Amino acid sequence: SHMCDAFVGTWKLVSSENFDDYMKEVGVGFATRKVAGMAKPNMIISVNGDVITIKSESTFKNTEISFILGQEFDEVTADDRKVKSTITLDGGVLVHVQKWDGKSTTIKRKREDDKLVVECVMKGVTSTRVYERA
Ligand SMILES: Cc1ccc(Cc2cc(O)[nH]n2)cc1Oc1ccccc1
Repeated sequence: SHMCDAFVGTWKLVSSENFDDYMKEVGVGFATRKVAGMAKPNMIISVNGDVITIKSESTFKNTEISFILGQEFDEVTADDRKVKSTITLDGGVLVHVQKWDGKSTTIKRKREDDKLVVECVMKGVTSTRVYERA
């Protein structure tokens, strides 16, 4: 057993709050906000050795990142930002920082009861997205 066992699996979005406002704060344009905000992604998390993979599959976009904790990587986000990302585990929470154009946003993933809760923060704006096992 290891670091991220409780995250591994296939998860489906069941609720979202304030995501349009988060996307506005990030700089996502109108059309992308509308289509992205409609999506009901599945999130697939797996681990092989030290490499964690997070896939997001939806009608909007299919994305995949693979990474080692603490080791920076280049990421093209679903809204087409080219960012430098670093993901760490802090007290059982996966903390994903993205940097681009002198800006920064943090995405936290945590297990709470049977859910996987995703908190996205840009400056003062937070969005909460709740996923359940598929
Ligand atoms: C533009 C954008 C910003 C932030 C995140 C962070 C996040 C939220 C979540 O539920 N998983 N990851 C995702 C994203 O794009 C997508 C939106 C919907 C479906 C697929 C991709």
